[PDB]
Amino acid sequence: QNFLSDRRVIADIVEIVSRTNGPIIEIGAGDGALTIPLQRLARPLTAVEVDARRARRLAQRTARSAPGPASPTEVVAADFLRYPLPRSPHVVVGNLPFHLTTAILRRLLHGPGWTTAVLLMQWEVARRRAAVGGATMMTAQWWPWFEFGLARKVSAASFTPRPAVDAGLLTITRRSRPLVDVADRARYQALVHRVFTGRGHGMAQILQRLPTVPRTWLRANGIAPNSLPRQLSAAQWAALFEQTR
Repeated sequence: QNFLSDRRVIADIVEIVSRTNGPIIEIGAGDGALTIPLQRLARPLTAVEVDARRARRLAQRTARSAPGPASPTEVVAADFLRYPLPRSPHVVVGNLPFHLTTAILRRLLHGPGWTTAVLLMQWEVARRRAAVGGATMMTAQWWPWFEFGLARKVSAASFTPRPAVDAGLLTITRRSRPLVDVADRARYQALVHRVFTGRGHGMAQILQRLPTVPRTWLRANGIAPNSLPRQLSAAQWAALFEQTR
């Protein structure tokens, strides 16, 4: 949709991806703005492009710049939302269509194997996922399993055609030691939803009006009674879940 035309952003993404290890899967491969540079990292690479005609053209481009038939990126003409991710370690890299960002993020967050994701998306979504100015409900809902980092802002002028809003480069890393067991994910995410939408002014007031916490719990866990849900850390949410489960 909005193809990346700024080579400096390509350099920045390749720099981040170069510090990771293992196979790479790229979403929204387009004409190969990131695929060709990632292929030069000499690691196994799969490039996913939903437009079959464009994917056929990309397969010719990757093959031409590859060492040769004996040594080789796999180009897949598929919708990433239907693409089965391997259960083995890999890194995901993508330039996401802005209207599909939340759906692709949910697909990845529920998916297996990937240890790092490097994703280009809307600046406002990337800021919220990385908890800039505080966490949002969706960020806190996934924090026991993943960490999020805002690598850089990317102007709408870095794409052709230009999108209506600016973009952000977001990194996501799968925690090797989850803070909450994956089997308790639904119950954990429901608790987070309940606190972010509960009535009351400050954590002390919100936790009193919920159907689940000792009077001494907040301050014992380093939480100011007037604090907002967006100010809690991942460890504090995991401790609240352990307390109310």
